[PDB]
Amino acid sequence: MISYDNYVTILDEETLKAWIAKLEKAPVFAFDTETDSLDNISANLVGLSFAIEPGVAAYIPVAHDYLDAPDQISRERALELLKPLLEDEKALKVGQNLKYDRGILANYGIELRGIAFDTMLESYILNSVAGRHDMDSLAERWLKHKTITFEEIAGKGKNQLTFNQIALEEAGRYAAEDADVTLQLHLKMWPDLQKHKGPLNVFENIEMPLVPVLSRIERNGVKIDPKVLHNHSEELTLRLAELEKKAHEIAGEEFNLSSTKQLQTILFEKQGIKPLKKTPSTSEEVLEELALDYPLPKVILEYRGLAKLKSTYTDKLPLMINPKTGRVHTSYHQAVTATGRLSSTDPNLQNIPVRNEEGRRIRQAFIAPEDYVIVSADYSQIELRIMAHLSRDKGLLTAFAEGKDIHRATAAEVFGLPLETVTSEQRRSAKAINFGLIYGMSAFGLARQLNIPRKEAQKYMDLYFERYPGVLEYMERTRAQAKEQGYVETLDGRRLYLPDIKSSNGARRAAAERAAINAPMQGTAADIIKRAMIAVDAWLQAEQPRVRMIMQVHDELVFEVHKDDVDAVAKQIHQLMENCTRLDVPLLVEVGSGENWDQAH
Ligand SMILES: [Zn+2]
Ligand SMILES: [Zn+2]
Ligand SMILES: [Zn+2]
Ligand SMILES: [Zn+2]
Repeated sequence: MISYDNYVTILDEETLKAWIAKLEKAPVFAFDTETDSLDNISANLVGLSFAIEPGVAAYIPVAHDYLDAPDQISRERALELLKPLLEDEKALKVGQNLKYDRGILANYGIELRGIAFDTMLESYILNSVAGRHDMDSLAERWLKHKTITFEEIAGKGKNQLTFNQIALEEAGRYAAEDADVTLQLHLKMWPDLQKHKGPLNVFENIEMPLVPVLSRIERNGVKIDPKVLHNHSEELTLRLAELEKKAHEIAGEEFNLSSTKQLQTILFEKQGIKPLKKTPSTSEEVLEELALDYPLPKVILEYRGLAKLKSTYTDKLPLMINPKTGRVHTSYHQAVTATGRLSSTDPNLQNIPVRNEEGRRIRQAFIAPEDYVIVSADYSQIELRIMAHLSRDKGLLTAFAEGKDIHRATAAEVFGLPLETVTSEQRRSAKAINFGLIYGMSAFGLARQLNIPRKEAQKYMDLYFERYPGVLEYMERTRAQAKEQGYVETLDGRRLYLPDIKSSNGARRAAAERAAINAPMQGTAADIIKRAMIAVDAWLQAEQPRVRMIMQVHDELVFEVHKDDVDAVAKQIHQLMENCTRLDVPLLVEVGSGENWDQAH
């Protein structure tokens, strides 16, 4: 194991000062904080750990307060001695998920600068899909060393200990090992991150600079009106009771709204075709098929939809209000998606229905504080613009070039008719293709979304490829380079490794190919969105305007802008986002404002 002999436990200033001096001259050093909580805004710093060299690390406990805890350097004294080093941009730090530590120090008025390396992001850029990018998985994968787990020193369940309760030396082993391991992981990973300029560029100019901006976004939080969320809940309880009555009324007797059990014996037993509807789902939905004429399945649909949304947002959100800030602080995960896109949880802002009335009501509960307004800056169909560029198709490119609706423009070409006369059915068909292309969907899968027969979908696709040849070429060239080199890249060099590309397996290899076409567009959107965040944050930081970047969901950045600054600020956000990112993709940023996220959205 790791004993109390491996790492020093700093209990006196003199020794801390000695270490600080060595740290000032180290080329890089692993830094890490221990706290009494995962909640960043309310966590108290319990200790700090540093690693100057592999095997040379220390734990500085400052707030262990269990029964008879030995004297420790006070948190304040330790922080005033460490502050210059932490605030020195020239002092390069390495750490596992530094976003977290930057916030903790910020709880003490300390601005963690020199956030050079994050082993989590190191691991993520090298290969996003290689596995989990947490330190335990990292240590094992790269160093064949199994780190002391948090559960090993803290325990489990409700009776788990918070860091300040753990014995100094136990805390020390765990803490100092993390710092040590982090530095080693960096030393193994950093050299590798250089074998390829692409990943290197992404890591250096996209992922790393994003670290403190995510911290800032998460910590700013978002204002949610619990009252509105509650009224919506009550009302929803009423709509569910009514919708259930409407179901019982359409048929006879009572029943749960559970298919393949209660519905089959009702829906098809009163005429309809035997197969149910898998809640497999976004391809086969016999419930909404019947919905265009049959009334019952349509209400079972709307019932369940509201049922999920209520327990998930209406009921959960108010419970997420942080007592300290009175705001909701979402958790962004920077090293989770295969494509490089930021994901979000507690709450998962992306799963809030976009085109739906209830989802719209959810957003209304995201409000701007007094004298501020919510401002939504969105990249209009960036993934489709990226494809226009990646496919070098004069047609699409010109469509975006002259501000025409690419879905109507696409339909006007596929079906061959004036742009003014393209009907809604045509536009919806062209749209299904356009968005079907990004996800690399097969002609049969396109038919499943448009309700047209197979080969009619194919007829639409061949016509598309004929009118938009460069799209097929891009698609063929990407599936090609995916097999040849086992991965695809984004414009910035971000890589998605496709291990099942030459799978010899049917669907598994098919998925790898879909992923091959998709990732370059999704990944590029991801990079751009990240570059805009860094760009906008830099301006926020440098110019200190009356604005807070509060969210990032899908392809939009949401802020709180002071009501009297809305115009100047919107002109400025808009320029940063579409002129200070990639100058190659034809970008457009839709900026909107309102009293809440829905109005600005
Ligand atoms: Zn940490
Ligand atoms: Zn740690
Ligand atoms: Zn998109
Ligand atoms: Zn513009």
